[PDB]
Amino acid sequence: SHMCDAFVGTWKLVSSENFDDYMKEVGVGFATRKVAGMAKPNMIISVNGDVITIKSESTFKNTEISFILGQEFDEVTADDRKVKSTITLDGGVLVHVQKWDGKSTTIKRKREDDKLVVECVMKGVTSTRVYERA
Ligand SMILES: NC(=O)c1ccc(-n2c(CCC(=O)O)ccc2-c2ccc(F)cc2)cc1
Repeated sequence: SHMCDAFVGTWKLVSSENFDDYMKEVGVGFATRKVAGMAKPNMIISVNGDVITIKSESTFKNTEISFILGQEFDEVTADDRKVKSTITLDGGVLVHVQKWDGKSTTIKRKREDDKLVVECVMKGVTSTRVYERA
C-alpha cells in the first residue's frame, strides 16, 4: 500500500533535452526519432494493489506497461525492440532498466518540486525530460 503515491496521476511533457541523441545511442532510426522527438506525451501512472501501470499517450504512439516492482517482464518498446525490463524503487526513484542484445538503458523517474523528472541514459548519453501535472 501507498506505493508510489507521489507518482500517481496524469502528467504532461513540458520539456525535453538531448532526446534525439539518446534515441540515436539506443539505435532508433531517423524517421522514428523525428516523429517521436516531436511527440508531447501524457504519462498516466496508476497503482492497484502491487501492480503499477504506466501509459504513455501521444500522436506518435500509445503504450502501456503493467508490472510489479522487482519482477522482470518482456516489453516491446515504441521502436519495436524486444527488451527485458525490470522496474524498482531505489531511494524514492523509479528505476527502469531495459536489456536487449547485450545492451542496457536506464530510465529514472523522480519527483522534484511539482514536476516529475525523467532521466534516460544510454552509455554516456543522458536525456532529461520534465513533466508537469495535467
Ligand atoms: N508514447 C510516446 O510518444 C513515447 C515517447 C517517448 C518514449 N520514450 C521514452 C520516454 C521516457 C519518458 O519520458 O518517460 C524513453 C524512450 C522512449 C522511446 C523509445 C523508442 C522510440 F522509438 C521512441 C521513444 C516512449 C513513448
